[PDB]
Amino acid sequence: PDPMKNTCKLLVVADHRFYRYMGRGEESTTTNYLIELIDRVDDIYRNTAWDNAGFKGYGIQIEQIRILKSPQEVKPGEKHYNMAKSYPNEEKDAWDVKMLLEQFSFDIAEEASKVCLAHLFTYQDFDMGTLGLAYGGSPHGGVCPKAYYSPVGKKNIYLNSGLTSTKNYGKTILTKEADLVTTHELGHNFGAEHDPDGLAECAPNEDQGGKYVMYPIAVSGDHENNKMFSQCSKQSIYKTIESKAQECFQERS
Ligand SMILES: CC(C)C[C@H](CC(=O)NO)C(=O)N[C@H](C(=O)N[C@@H](C)C(=O)NCCN)C(C)(C)C
Ligand SMILES: [Zn+2]
Repeated sequence: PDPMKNTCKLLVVADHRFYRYMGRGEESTTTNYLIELIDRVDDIYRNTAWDNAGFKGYGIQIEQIRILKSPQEVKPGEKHYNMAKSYPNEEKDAWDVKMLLEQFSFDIAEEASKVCLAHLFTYQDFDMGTLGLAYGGSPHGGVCPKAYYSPVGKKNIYLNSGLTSTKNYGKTILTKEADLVTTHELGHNFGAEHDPDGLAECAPNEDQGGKYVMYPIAVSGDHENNKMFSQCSKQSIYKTIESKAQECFQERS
């Protein structure tokens, strides 16, 4: 490992929904929540030996927190990830998750080009229990801005993005649950795909420590494996880190 290039610096964005419901309309409350969540997530990453030996000490740190206090004013037919209304169906509490991640990536493009990753934190009840989404580890994108020309957007967007919602089934999720959502989404950004049932080593039974963080079904941080990366995730992420740390990782602050 290169200690000068072992940290993925993040642009963290709190939308108006997050500011109102998680921040309780306060900047200090909003930032403290995020600083603490990223730091606990960083502990999981930093302590992971990607090759099961000495390839450890890789993590994440916040470079900047953008705090959107109020909804983004939009012109008719114009959409923005921070607008007041949900898209495509305004009658719903939440956006369609895939459309939201695409919109966030479009709006944050200039800022995303300058950071290892951009992450959106929101407060909306995505349909059917979805908690987040991210580019990378899909069956392109993830760590280090990779341009994608959007035919719809008519401009380059960067695929170094992800999002976390702390609202699910009409309530705020536990902090131990939110930590796991962000760890999983950043896991995709770091190159990991979902752990498959077909590989017992990567998807253990409840009496064998339970599921790892990359399992497609949400885990409550009460089982032994829930806050850890599987050997499947480690193999995928090890390859990403090897290829990507020299490109955009920085020295730990
Ligand atoms: C932190 C979790 C692992 C992220 C995944 C989505 C995902 O893979 N994002 O990258 C999820 O939201 N999963 C939901 C999940 O497991 N949500 C739980 C909290 C839930 O609501 N379960 C109820 C089952 N009807 C699904 C979409 C599978 C329902
Ligand atoms: Zn996933």
